Amino acid sequence: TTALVCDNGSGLVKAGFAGDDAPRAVFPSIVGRPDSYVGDEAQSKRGILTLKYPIEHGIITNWDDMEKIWHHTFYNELRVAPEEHPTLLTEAPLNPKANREKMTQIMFETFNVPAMYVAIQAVLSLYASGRTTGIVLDSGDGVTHNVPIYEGYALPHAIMRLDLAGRDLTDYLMKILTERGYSFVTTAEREIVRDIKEKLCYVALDFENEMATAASSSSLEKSYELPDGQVITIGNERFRCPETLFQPSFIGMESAGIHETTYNSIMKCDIDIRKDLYANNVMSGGTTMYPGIADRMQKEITALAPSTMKIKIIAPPERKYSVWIGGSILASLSTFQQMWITKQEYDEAGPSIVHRKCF
Ligand SMILES: CO[C@H]([C@H](C)/C=C/N(C)CO)[C@@H](C)C(=O)CC[C@H](C)[C@H](C[C@@H]1OC(=O)C[C@@H](O[C@H](N)O)C[C@H](C)C[C@H](O)[C@H](C)[C@@H](OC)c2coc(n2)-c2coc(n2)-c2coc(n2)/C=C/C[C@H](OC)[C@H]1C)OC
Ligand SMILES: Nc1ncnc2c1ncn2[C@@H]1O[C@H](COP(=O)(O)OP(=O)(O)OP(=O)(O)O)[C@@H](O)[C@H]1O
Ligand SMILES: [Ca+2]
Repeated sequence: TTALVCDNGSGLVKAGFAGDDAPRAVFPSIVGRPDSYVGDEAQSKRGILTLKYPIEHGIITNWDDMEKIWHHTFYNELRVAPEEHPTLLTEAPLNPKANREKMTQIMFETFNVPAMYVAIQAVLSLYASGRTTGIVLDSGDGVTHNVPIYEGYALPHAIMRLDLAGRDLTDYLMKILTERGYSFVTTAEREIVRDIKEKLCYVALDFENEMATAASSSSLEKSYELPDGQVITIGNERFRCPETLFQPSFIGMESAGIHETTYNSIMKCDIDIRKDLYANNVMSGGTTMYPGIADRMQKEITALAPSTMKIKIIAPPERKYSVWIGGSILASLSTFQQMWITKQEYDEAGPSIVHRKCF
């Protein structure tokens, strides 16, 4: 009867049981066809399968394939009967109301859960840091958000979204390396470049200075052993790739960078709470894992913020799993149990009960 927590991401599903300290199931958010394969099944049968991604920039957009992902989660990964477990699902900031209603309809009508809830991902990450007030930078495979939160609740009018995250950074590195004369095209090759990104990339504190260092010495060069044993060496690509988060123009996007969106979000909030936001900037998601990113954010926010405001960037080491962990905590609390949408409540009112019980 333990509650389930399923954190639905653009790139990865993280799922498990409330009270656990990490998700037991982490698998790609992919459905593959030459009947259909889900997750690891679809990844380790490379090439001959075309892939669909049911979650696009954080939002569920292919509902039938999303049902396959949920089926795979319950039955293949966790080995549970959904009808025996309250289930907490996560959603993106600013998820449409009709989307949350559809998630609810599916959980009750398709999976026959006894109870469910939908929580905002960035909010859960803040909780996982021990806070109810702060501003989260959540950046994953598909989307980046800035979400200011006060006394446990997101401030929707101040949320910012950037459709630039980990997959765009992998694609950019792939482009750079393809131009330098390497062959990286297939989905197996995408996996290699993702790995190079994750192992060798970092955020420069000062991008101009770092470009000058790389132009004058070999001290920033790092090597990477490909799957056949041949070696690739990169230098300034290491920091040019994630610099895109700060300078989206690198991939031809007109948007403000993540430091500017963070500041703009704080400036949309009541002046009386900004001190608390500046002192509680929490990073969440895999794309915040780059070495150097917290220090860079600290500098850039300091440049924009009023003088002497204490700026604090919190970068939890567990931040690849922060959203999930926040859900695990929330769903375990005694005070939360009154908050579940029960099947009875859903029968009484319908799927639109979700607006009165969730955000
Ligand atoms: C009830 O919800 C309301 C409101 C109605 C809902 C609003 N929305 C959803 C809005 O969108 C909301 C305002 C609110 O109260 C949310 C509260 C937050 C979930 C959260 C609650 C507190 O919860 C907390 O403050 C969370 C923090 O605990 C501590 N005690 O500070 C987490 C840590 C700092 C880090 C981890 O220990 C670390 C990451 C790691 O440690 C080994 C770890 C990984 O998994 C976990 N820990 C884990 C999984 O389950 C648990 N931990 C768990 C299960 O229950 C507990 N912990 C209980 C902890 C006691 C805490 O008090 C100190 C707990 C009350 O506070 C930030
Ligand atoms: N060490 C790392 N350095 C840089 N990027 C990383 C690292 N580890 C993981 N990533 C990237 O994090 C992304 C996955 O993060 P996460 O699980 O938070 O995203 P998601 O929830 O699937 O997506 P979204 O939140 O955008 O919908 C991938 O793009 C992955 O390459
Ligand atoms: Ca996510």
